[PDB]
Amino acid sequence: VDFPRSRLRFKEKLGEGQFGEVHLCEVDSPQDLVSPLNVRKGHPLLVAVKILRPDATKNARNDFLKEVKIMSRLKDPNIIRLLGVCVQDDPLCMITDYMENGDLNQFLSAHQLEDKAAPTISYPMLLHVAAQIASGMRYLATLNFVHRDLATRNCLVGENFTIKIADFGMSRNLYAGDYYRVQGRAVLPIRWMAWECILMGKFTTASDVWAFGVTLWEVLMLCRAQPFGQLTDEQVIENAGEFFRDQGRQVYLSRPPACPQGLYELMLRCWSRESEQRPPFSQLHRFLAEDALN
Ligand SMILES: O=C(c1ccc2[nH]ncc2c1)N1CCC2(CC1)C(=O)N(Cc1nc(C3CC3)no1)CN2c1ccccc1
Repeated sequence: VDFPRSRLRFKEKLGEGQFGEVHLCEVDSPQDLVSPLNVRKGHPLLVAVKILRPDATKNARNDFLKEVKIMSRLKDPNIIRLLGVCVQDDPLCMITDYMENGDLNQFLSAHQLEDKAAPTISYPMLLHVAAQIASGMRYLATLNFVHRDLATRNCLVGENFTIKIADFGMSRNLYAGDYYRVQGRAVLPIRWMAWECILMGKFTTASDVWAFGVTLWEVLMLCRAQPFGQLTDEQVIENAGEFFRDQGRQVYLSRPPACPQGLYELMLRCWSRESEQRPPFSQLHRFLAEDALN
């Protein structure tokens, strides 16, 4: 059942993509449509809508139709959700919740750790942000779904520090420095990648755990610094080789200022050479949710 396209009212542009756009839209007369949405009375219902340009290539339309298939199965509080589609006619549309605070890298960058002595954020809230990401990945693991590009730039933030995992792709200018590009090869977020992904292209739930470790390091750094930021792309790839050789010469991300040694030891577990020794997301969530409880 197509969402009624006529009820979508443009407001502003959230994203310029290569073959489409993401727009912020209001939903005209929202009460008629509620079954999958929830709207407070007398307030504007805002949604994000990904629209395929109606003259986009056949390749682009194919990729869009597959993304609809993938999005359709995602049903978890910490993964973005498909509210509806308009695909029986053109332009093809997907609809999702509006997350008013944008991506998590930009959001956290504007905050400082609160000073007990005295926009800020507390240590327990940082853990709450991290645990929501772990819960989202826990869900994806039960689907045997491998993300392949977990990073704070790919998470969205709503009200009250709620987090949802997304996947923007790798084309945004703002994050060009986070990807390694070689002609004729896949574009690769090497600073977030397990050693076996870099050397063999093997992406698994276990390499998603490695990437979660880096993502947790980002959060505890308040997104103030790039992983391995003082090293070149070449040195990061060479480091992957040192994990393989296993002669004690591989290096790790350092402990953030806001990060206690216990939590750092969890990050190091996420970066275990052997993929089967890395913790499952069910245990990562538990650790982080306990600590954030008090
Ligand atoms: O530009 C934005 C954006 C910016 C600011 C915003 N604030 N509030 C909302 C919002 C949206 N994007 C984020 C959402 C987006 C398009 C890019 C996306 O990363 N998609 C692919 C995807 N795959 C997965 C699976 C791994 C879980 N999750 O997402 C699909 N997806 C999307 C967007 C709109 C409707 C339907 C899908």
